[PDB]
Amino acid sequence: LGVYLTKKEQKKLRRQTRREAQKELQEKVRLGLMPPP
RNA sequence: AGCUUUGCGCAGUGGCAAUCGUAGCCAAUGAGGUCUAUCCGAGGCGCGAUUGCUAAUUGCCGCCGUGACGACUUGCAAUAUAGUCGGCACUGGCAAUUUUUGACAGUCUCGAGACUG
Repeated sequence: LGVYLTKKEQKKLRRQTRREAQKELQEKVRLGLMPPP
C-alpha cells in the first residue's frame, strides 16, 4: 500500500529537510568542530 | 554469477532565467480552455520573499696637526717636556696611477705582446 504526496508537500519537506541540515552545520563552524569553510 | 529499466534519499560535474512558500480560496462531486465542442485534461487564483553569504574597503668605524695630564729613559731656570707610550679638547682637514674602497667592447699571435671604436 502507498501514499503519494503533492507538489507543496514536496517543497515543505525539501526545505525543512535542508534547513535543519545547514543550520546544524552552521553551529559546527561556530563551535569549532569543523574547520571553517 | 553479471546486465538493463522506474520511484525516493544523499553527493560531485554542466547549462538555463523567474523560483520559493501559503493555518487563504477553488479543484475528478472537474481547476482551465483561441482552435475539432457527444472535444481536450491538472493545477489555478490572491499575497509575500530570488533566500543566506564573502571580498571586505573607503571618507657610530681610520689618519694628521695643536694644547695639556700621567709614566719611563737623562742634564733640570726655584719653571713642565731633550726623546718614547696611554688618553681627553678643537660645527680642524681628508679622497683624479703604485699596492683594499675607482675602470669598459672585440680580434690575432707566441703568462706575455700587437691592433681594432
